Amino acid sequence: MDKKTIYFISTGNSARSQMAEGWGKEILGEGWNVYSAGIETHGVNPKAIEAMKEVDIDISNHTSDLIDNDILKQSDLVVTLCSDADNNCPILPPNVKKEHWGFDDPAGKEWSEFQRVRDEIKLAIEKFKLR
Ligand SMILES: [K+]
Repeated sequence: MDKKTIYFISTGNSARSQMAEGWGKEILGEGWNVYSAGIETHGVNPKAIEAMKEVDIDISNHTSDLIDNDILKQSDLVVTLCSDADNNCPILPPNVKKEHWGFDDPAGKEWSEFQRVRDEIKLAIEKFKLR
């Protein structure tokens, strides 16, 4: 069986979706291709990079990207991480499944908020893998 595709979408492909891609690559790497995008691109949040560094994952090489139609069409699962993404997610192909795993926006907050969200995302992806 060929690897499946999971697409994490958020508001600015800066924190939540970047950490989800980071965790996804490691946790789901054997059976999935992992991508992330945002309704807008704010670049990779510095605190999100620091947060992943604490768990020995480098996401400073990630890119902040807008939603790509080609990736959507080939996605097995699209996961929206916030209301903005969920409400503004472009129309998906009829056969593509979509789920909303909401996480708080750590933007403008202390280091600790990124640590908290980082780990809530980790748990969600770990559970997903064991479905
Ligand atoms: K990306």
